[PDB]
Amino acid sequence: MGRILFLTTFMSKGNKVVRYLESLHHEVVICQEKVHAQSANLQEIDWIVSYAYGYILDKEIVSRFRGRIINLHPSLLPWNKGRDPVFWSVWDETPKGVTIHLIDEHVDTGDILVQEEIAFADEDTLLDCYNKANQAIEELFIREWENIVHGRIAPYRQTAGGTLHFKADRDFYKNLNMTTVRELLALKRLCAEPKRGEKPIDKTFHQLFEQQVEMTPDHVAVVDRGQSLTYKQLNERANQLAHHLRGKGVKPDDQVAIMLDKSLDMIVSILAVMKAGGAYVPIDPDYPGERIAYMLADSSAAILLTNALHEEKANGACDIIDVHDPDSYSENTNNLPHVNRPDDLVYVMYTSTGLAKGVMIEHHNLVNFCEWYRPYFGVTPADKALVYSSFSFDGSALDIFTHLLAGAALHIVPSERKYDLDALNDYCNQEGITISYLPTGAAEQFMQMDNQSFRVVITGGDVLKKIERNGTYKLYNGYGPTECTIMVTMFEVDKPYANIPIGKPIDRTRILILDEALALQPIGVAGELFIVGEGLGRGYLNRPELTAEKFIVHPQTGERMYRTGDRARFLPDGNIEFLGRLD
Repeated sequence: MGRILFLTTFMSKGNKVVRYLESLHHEVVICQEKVHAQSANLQEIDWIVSYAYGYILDKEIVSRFRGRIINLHPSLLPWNKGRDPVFWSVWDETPKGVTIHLIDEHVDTGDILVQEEIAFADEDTLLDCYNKANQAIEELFIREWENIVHGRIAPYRQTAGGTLHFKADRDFYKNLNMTTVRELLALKRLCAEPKRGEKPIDKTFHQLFEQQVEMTPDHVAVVDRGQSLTYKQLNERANQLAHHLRGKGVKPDDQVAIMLDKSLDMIVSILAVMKAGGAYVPIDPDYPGERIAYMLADSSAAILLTNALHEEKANGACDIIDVHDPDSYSENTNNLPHVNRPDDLVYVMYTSTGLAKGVMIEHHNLVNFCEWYRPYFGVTPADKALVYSSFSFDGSALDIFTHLLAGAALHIVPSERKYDLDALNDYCNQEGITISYLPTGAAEQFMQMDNQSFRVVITGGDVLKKIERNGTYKLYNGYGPTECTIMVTMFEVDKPYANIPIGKPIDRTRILILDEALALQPIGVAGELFIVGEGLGRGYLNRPELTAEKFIVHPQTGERMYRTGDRARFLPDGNIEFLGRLD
């Protein structure tokens, strides 16, 4: 009756479509390559029927066969034009269906001939959906072919709108072919881009702190032994030192070294550097003199805040400001004119397998963590927290910065009870300490101590393993590198686990579990843990090449991501599970 040209690249040679047409006594020429006008495949052809044909017909051919080029596209056009339609129908959660339509001079925009809705089960695999879709459209073609031949169908233009996808848009999702609709949509909710509406963080830390001072000015801010400062007292003293700092030339993104033991002078010095404009570089004086000399060298710090006691450990490296010389403090107690942006440096902390690298953290990094910490743990001015961790580690940033913006009171931990945790337990029961973060090592020990003051304890760092504790406080396990600011995930330990999970992401952060090719892994599959979002800092100071290696631009998405080097996987309940290092 007529010679039909069947164009396809993915479909086999014996589809129900081809065999049905042959049963109607049509010679079906099958071709799986791009063709031109001269092609012997176009000689004495009556109808062209395309079905998953991965090439574009020349405009010369579309005109000669106008009204005689039929296409089988397993989507509900205009939804999911282009490649991998069924997959994007599930992922983008569009209306699902199959369409037989005419061919325009563009991609799958020609007028429709016939169309019908299809349904995918929540348990079908995307391969199952691919097969159910192709079967449905093939049966439809067989049903409606006679109406198409005799030209009795009235073609209607496609609804406005839709979506379009190209061949490479699925590269990032290449490992998801055998996942279930359920499993796939869950992966979307966990790893999909942020929804519209969000705005950039617009506050620095000392902005939010100066705010908290005006709301609880007479509340206790920090306590060391018998002495204490209020928020107003702390703020005014920090201002007095900040004025002197900015006078000696401190400016945004400038580094200012602080070498002090835990004390009131430390909190004053930290806030003073911030309020002055710069970022503080903490140096624990108990470090070997070699690391100290190196930290001052790598850091561009021209100024060092320190005692007369530790003054000499610097060997005249920088202009020293004695925190005990009344000349280092101005008369002015007012808050300084703001000159900082959320993307300015707030602090620089080092980590060391090789040399120590200066991790740069910006205000917006710190602000995000604190603003998540307050409501997550329900912190209120009624609370009291320990300043336990060394102020050269990011754990101190948790102790100091989070609780200061909640209006709580900080309690300095001196040397005598840093390691003696039974004596520390007594201090907590006396002063009524309510919340604090202890590294995994020290947290496991405190479980043996009989405690009644704590309401929350947070741990992280090494692998948590012990859980049984005497007190009646909630235990929280968290995880995160100093490169992405303190922590990025948090778990409330409720029951014992052989492998305690590290929890779900905090505000404005996502965690992606990728393969070696940086492609998504289905939920439950192990892979390298990548961090994305507000937590990511600026990178390593004076290590641009190393920064590029660890702070990557993703090949497909193009989002900035941090390569942790850690092995993990998502559990069915959304909590992340640590699975050791990669090497």
